Amino acid sequence: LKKYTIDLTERAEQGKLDPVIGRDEEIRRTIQVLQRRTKNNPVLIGEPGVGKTAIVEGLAQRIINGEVPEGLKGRRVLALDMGALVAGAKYRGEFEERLKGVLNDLAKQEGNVILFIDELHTMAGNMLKPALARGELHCVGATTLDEYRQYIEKDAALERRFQKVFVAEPSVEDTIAILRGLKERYELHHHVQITDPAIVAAATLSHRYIADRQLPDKAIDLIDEAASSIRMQIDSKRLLRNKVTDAEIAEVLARWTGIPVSRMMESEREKLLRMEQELHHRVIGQNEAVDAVSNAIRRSRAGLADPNRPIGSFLFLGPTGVGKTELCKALANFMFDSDEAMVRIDMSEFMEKHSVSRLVGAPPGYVGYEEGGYLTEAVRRRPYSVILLDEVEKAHPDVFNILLQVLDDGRLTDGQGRTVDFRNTVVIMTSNLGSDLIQERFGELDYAHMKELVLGVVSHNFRPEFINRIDEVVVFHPLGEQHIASIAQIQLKRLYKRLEERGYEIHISDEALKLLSENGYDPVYGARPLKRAIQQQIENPLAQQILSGELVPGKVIRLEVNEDRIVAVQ
Amino acid sequence: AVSNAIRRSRAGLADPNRPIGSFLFLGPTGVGKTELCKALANFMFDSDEAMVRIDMSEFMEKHSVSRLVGAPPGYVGYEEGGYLTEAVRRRPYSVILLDEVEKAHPDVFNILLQVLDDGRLTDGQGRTVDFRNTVVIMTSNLGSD
Ligand SMILES: Nc1ncnc2c1ncn2[C@@H]1O[C@H](COP(=O)(O)OP(=O)(O)OP(O)(O)=S)[C@@H](O)[C@H]1O
Ligand SMILES: Nc1ncnc2c1ncn2[C@@H]1O[C@H](COP(=O)(O)OP(=O)(O)OP(O)(O)=S)[C@@H](O)[C@H]1O
Ligand SMILES: Nc1ncnc2c1ncn2[C@@H]1O[C@H](COP(=O)(O)OP(=O)(O)OP(O)(O)=S)[C@@H](O)[C@H]1O
Repeated sequence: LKKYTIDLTERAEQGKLDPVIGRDEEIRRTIQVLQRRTKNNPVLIGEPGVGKTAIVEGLAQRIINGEVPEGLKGRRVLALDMGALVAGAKYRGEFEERLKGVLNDLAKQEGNVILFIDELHTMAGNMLKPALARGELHCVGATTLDEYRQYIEKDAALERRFQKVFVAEPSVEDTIAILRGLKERYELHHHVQITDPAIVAAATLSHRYIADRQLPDKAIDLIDEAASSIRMQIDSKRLLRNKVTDAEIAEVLARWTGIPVSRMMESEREKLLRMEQELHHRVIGQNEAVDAVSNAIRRSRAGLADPNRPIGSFLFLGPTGVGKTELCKALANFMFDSDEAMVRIDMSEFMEKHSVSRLVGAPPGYVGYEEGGYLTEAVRRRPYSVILLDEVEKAHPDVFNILLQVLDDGRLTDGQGRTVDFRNTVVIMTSNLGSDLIQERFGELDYAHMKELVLGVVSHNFRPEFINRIDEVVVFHPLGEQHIASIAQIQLKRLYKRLEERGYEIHISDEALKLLSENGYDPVYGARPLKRAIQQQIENPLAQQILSGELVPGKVIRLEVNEDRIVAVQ
Repeated sequence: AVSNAIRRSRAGLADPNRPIGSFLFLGPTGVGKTELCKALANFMFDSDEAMVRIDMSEFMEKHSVSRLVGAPPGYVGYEEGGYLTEAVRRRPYSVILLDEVEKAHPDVFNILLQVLDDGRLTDGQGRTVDFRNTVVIMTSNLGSD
């Protein structure tokens, strides 16, 4: 009744509404739907964040400013609150006398009140249905595109009374103009200086890095949060910024989606040129693999990466034991500081056609639909990741197609329908396909010979549609004598750290490191023979003296050599 | 010949019982099949991503059909519609890219006959959807050799 004078036009009269910009064809349709004699009820429908509550706040800022037609001049936009009409309506028929007491004194103005039911689908609200049809209330609803479907589309006699005046998500060029007219609201709440580089590069950066939101709600937020970060650094304890710049926008996105465009200029760019030194600390050999990996991480940090495809999509073809999933563990240890920070997926677990429903999730109406699948879910959670599709050698095209879109255009949709973007991820696919051809025919193949053998899967798979998408087919060579002599003192260095925590300190001999480098050398089995020679020649002799109290903690366990048999003595 | 079906019918002067264009884009790899669906969607709607791109990701299954048309009534994903059906109810004039359509199950085409001739695909909820104004492109890789 008169507990409801909720005047959205006096909020616009007192300057308490944000200025709306450039939706002059959805307001012009909102106006002209509101000016017809039967069911003048527009419904600003559209995705969340798009700008459809802030069209009625641009009606209210045009009605109060006289940019409307002169039959709509001097109206009143009134935001009807569903919550305030149902609150306290405990007794029977209190809500109906409350709503009729609204409908009565909407009629007393004789059509000079434009009602605004924001979040229209909340209309307890059973009885407006005849008055909405005659044009007795001018009722701008503004519900989303999925909440109109599951409430108002269910009442098929109620969605007749409403004209959807669909509010499309604006472009980047329409969001920069939206943002150039809104920054004086955020330059004045935060007392900062949002510069025009921080607006062109906040509707650009959020329009590409953000996919879970709309368009006008992402760029506007970034600037809202970069300004509240600058005001934080203005206050808390020239050199300081009074000014939101385009680098401050990227810092707000770097810690919100993974990696910025601009935080690099100090010591991260030093350790990106030191990447092949940092990756060779754990993957010795395979310069052609470490260079092809580190170039793709440099191509993205320089902003040079194709923004539609992933950062890098590699196929790691080689023999066994040569470091194909050691590179992907040394890559994720480089950029995420943990080996188990890949989205690693052993491809050998899905040998069936039904096993492709665990990477994308079950379709609507099945078990495990509501849980997604752990490729698209683990990438929707953390969008900048490394995806290890380890041991990628299956005989099913249905499970391979999934990667037809991950690697080209960088998208892959849930069973739930949510499209997950892979354009910021590094997809690595380490199979074993040139194995008996890299070993024998090594030299001047230049990935043109083992790539025929990954091409020639086409009796089953590896369709040329798929190899055309992967960015680097990578040559992994077998390990030589000098390589496994240096994977020795990696796995040896990895063993003393397993013993300092026990409290035992080991010195290695210069021949004991030469025994494992000649006993654990096998050309066909890579570096796992050395990984087994250590756990057979120097760890089983250690454990019969670590258990048996023969080796006290603290004294230096000298790994001397007996008659070609490594002995642990203190 | 994709700017001839949108040229026959801008206001609509094609057959008004079948879509604006139904195209199979057959070819080798890397030739521009999916790029024509992003240069046409950029021409009509001023954005490459302004088409209904259904990759045939998980379309081989024995029921992925309910992914792009919707679950049956009373099932778990029922109230969220289907991917193809809701995107054309929401905007009837779109481009629909069906990427690598041969990599889908034959049960996918058995509901995709209804959009190609009748121009109208009923869904799992049970409402009929006008595809008579959309452009349905099916890129595929058959005949590549
Ligand atoms: N054309 C515009 N001009 C100025 N600000 C805009 C414009 N469109 C959107 N905004 C701003 O975008 C933000 C969110 O938009 P809203 O319209 O309030 O929410 P919405 O789009 O209605 O989505 P909801 O959550 O379903 S109400 C607000 O800060 C608005 O001021
Ligand atoms: N080039 C290398 N540099 C350092 N360690 C290596 C190298 N190659 C193998 N290793 C070691 O051997 C193991 C790695 O084997 P993986 O590389 O995971 O198997 P793969 O080489 O990828 O081939 P597979 O059997 O087809 S998975 C780990 O213990 C690594 O420490
Ligand atoms: N005719 C063309 N004109 C311009 N760019 C092209 C053309 N053909 C291919 N390209 C480029 O090649 C890339 C991949 O080609 P796409 O057309 O996307 O894939 P496709 O040609 O449809 O074939 P697939 O793998 O079977 S889906 C595109 O991103 C373009 O950059």
